[PDB]
Amino acid sequence: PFISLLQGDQFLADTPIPGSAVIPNSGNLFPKWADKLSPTAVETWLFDAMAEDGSAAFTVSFFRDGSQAPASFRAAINAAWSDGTVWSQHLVVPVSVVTSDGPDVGHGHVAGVWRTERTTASFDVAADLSTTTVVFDAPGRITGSLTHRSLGYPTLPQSDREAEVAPGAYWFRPIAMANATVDLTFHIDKTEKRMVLGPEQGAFGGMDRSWLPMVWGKEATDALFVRAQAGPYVMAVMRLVSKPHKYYQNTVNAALYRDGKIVSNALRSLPPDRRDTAATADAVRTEKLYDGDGLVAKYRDKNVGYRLEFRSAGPEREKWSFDLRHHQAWWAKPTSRPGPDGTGNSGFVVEVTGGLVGSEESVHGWGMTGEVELSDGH
Ligand SMILES: C/C=C(\C)[C@H]1C=C[C@H]2C[C@@H](C)C[C@@H](C)[C@@H]2[C@H]1/C(O)=C1\C(=O)N[C@@H](C[C@](C)(O)C(=O)O)C1=O
Repeated sequence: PFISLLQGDQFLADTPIPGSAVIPNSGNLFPKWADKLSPTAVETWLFDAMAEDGSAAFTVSFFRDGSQAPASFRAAINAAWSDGTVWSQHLVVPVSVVTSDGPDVGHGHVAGVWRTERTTASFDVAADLSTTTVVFDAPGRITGSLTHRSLGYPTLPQSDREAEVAPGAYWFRPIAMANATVDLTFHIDKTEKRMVLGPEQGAFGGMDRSWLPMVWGKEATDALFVRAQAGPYVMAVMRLVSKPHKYYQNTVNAALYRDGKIVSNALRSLPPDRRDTAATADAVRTEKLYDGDGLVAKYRDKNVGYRLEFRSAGPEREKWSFDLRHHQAWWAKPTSRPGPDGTGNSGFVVEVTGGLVGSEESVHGWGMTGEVELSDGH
């Protein structure tokens, strides 16, 4: 069994060391810093779920973050209920272990455990990526499980370029789209609250995988996470805008599906003020929305949502445009000291409208966005 076990107080490398390479056509779920963790690296395993009607949403990111040592191991959890309740906590643990069962380190049954030597948070992913299980055992905070049943959407990167969300930085989706179940109990500051999404309620989610050998905050001014479903469309986005020292490089790893077929493999992020028909490659344009309905974000950008315009370089030259409008404020935290330069990290449940450009299509759905703002820097 391949084992990456990070524990104690000597798990950090002395210098930034390289991580292992991208494995083509793989979830890449086994850690890229297997034995020692680079002090500037971050590895992320993300699992989420939301109700098909936006009545509930849940996301957890399992982190190994070298830069925030000693507290490098963390399951960051966010939960939202349609009645307005939100719940956000980190489970900071001293042990993070990931194992992959089988001879092939890129295609084995993976189990991750963020745990004390009481807090247990664990994930389990089938070797064929068909299913996941996430289990929380954190008495007095969160207990229960999340599961994914993959819908089998094409998703895996076939090359280093397809795994990138920016040069040398990786974010992609080992499971693009899954039927999600949730059966969780949260302790609200002693009161308990349930979140239950059964296997036939149309709740959906995915599994995202990321790793970076550099601290990403020093490289970006903007990060946008999206997962949304509207009618036949499923869309997932990780878009980065760099710092001004790289001239606001616009990068993305995104995908649009229609009835489970990938219709935009969007590894190109377009200038937000374009709305043209050029398409030499599949692409997505992310544009902050300020007009119309939607809760206004609180920090640097007072946006009511985001427009996502996907383009296909396929022969039909289709474009799809969706408006993702802030429906429920999920989380909101500063990413800098307050004031005129202040920035933030905001999560929303979004209402989704739109469809194929040039058609009568007008679909309706729900999703989540994570909208991160970072300082422009000296
Ligand atoms: C929901 C997903 C995101 C908000 C990601 C957004 C952009 C990513 C950039 C990428 C390169 C690294 C990765 C770690 C970031 C990810 C990130 O910033 C996360 C994430 O995965 N979970 C949250 C955790 C959160 C809200 O900050 C918290 O609960 O404290 C969070 O802020």
